[PDB]
Amino acid sequence: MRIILLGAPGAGKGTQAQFIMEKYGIPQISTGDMLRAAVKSGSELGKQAKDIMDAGKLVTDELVIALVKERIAQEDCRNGFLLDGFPRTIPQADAMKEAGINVDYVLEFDVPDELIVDRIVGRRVHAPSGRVYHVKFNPPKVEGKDDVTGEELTTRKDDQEETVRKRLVEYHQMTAPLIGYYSKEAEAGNTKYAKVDGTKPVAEVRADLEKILG
Ligand SMILES: Nc1ncnc2c1ncn2[C@@H]1O[C@H](COP(=O)(O)OP(=O)(O)OP(=O)(O)O)[C@@H](O)[C@H]1O
Ligand SMILES: Nc1ncnc2c1ncn2[C@@H]1O[C@H](COP(=O)(O)O)[C@@H](O)[C@H]1O
Ligand SMILES: [Mg+2]
Repeated sequence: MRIILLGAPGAGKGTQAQFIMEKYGIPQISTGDMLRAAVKSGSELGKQAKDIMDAGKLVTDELVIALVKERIAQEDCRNGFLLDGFPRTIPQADAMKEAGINVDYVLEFDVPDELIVDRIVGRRVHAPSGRVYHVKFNPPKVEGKDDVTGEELTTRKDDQEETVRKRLVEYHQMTAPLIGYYSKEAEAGNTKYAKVDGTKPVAEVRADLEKILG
């Protein structure tokens, strides 16, 4: 199974990708997690992307496309994969299309801009792994600790109010047009398209997705 998750920053994509990975056994391919992993490892990619990300802007299409193409050529993606935060622009979607890469499902996460800024305030992450929590809506079992390692949680650098509002403007400008892009592909029968109400609690969005994916 091949799946694309669409939605504004903070709409709940990474949270729901982990259930899909658990249930259907396909790797979560999150370009944000890979880029942050590149920073964590000190790679040349990490050196090129760090300042762009901190500014809340999008990394060059050509770089992220090469990143994804190498990632999905790996053996754990042979039987499917979930794309989380990619494609992010029309050129990234056309690059995948011209490469012959079709996906089975496109899932849009619908969340108003107003909830997102308040939501991202309480976002806490196990920075090594990228596991994501919320202090109110999806807390860890132990306040301030990762459920798996017991390591202290942190707050992403780009999750401050000002950066989050920069990211939302980039989303509506560059990314929101992918809604019509993959709706057109679905009408041509090249994928299934579905939209979920991301304002609901995590358990209800999860249930909604299970009905769609089976
Ligand atoms: N259905 C929900 N209701 C309320 N809060 C949620 C819901 N789903 C996820 N969250 C929380 O909102 C925050 C954003 O979640 P998540 O990281 O999954 O969004 P995202 O789409 O991956 O954002 P980004 O694109 O910035 O990575 C997290 O702190 C998460 O715990
Ligand atoms: N597909 C992508 N294309 C360009 N930049 C990306 C992409 N995915 C992630 N990024 C960068 O990584 C940041 C964090 O991604 P995310 O965690 O998905 O919100 C984004 O704000 C961009 O700077
Ligand atoms: Mg995410």
